[PDB]
Amino acid sequence: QQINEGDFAPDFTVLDNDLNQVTLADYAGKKKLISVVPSIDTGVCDQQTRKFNSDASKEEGIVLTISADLPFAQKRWCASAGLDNVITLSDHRDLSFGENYGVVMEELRLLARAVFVLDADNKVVYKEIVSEGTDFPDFDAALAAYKNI
Amino acid sequence: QQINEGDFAPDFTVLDNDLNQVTLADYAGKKKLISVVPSIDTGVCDQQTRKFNSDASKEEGIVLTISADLPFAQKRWCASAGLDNVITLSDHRDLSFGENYGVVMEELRLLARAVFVLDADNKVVYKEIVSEGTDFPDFDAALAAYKNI
Repeated sequence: QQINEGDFAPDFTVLDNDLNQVTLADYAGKKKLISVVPSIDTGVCDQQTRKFNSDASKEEGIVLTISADLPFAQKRWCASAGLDNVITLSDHRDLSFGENYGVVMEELRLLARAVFVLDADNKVVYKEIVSEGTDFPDFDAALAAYKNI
Repeated sequence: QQINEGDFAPDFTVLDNDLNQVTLADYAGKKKLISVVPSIDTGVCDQQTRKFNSDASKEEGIVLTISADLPFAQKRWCASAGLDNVITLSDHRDLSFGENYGVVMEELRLLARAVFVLDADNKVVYKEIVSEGTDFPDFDAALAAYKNI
């Protein structure tokens, strides 16, 4: 479905690294920067995940990384990066998040590179679906929208 | 839906680590030991993959590891293991292999731990689906069936 800035963000069901079900309500009351990647096991998506996590204030809100990687890959990625403060969530089972946010690459069954910023009421205050041929998402614009809440 | 010993091996379409499509015909004329795992990023499935690849003679035939891991996870796994001869194939897009061979855990969208041994005519000469609550596949029985072809 198509996400528009100003709308309230739809809910979704994804899996954390321990296979617990996670929904948007698990981060109630917080602003969210949602960084969506095709796979954390590719270099550009690795860099995108690290930069949003290091540059966003995590005492201010939450940075979620969502992909169709299996939970097992996301857990192993965090361990190899040596990072215990990074949230990774897996949309592999149902593409609940991908379908609700309009970011499924259907022929690949992977999620498109994308960034959403939600305020603490889950109003969508920023959206980028990264265009083809673009090197990286606009980190600064997304970080500014997240910081401005 | 159900493959039994004495049945013929179904076709499948899966992805190699470079996202090329791979089918049963790519292994024509060889016998096959097909090791199916929920995820190569879990220690038990890592052990199962290493054991079948080390113990099976690879110039009598082919050892295939098939799972719903993304190709990127399988590619990284082979690189980090320093294992450039180990074939891993991803069923993530379609569950083509899992559905054809009756080994999808539908509630998880992961493949059940299982072993199929195919002779060079693609007769299934041995099959095990590891029951829940059993520690490991019967490596010795599967390897003996493969050696005896």
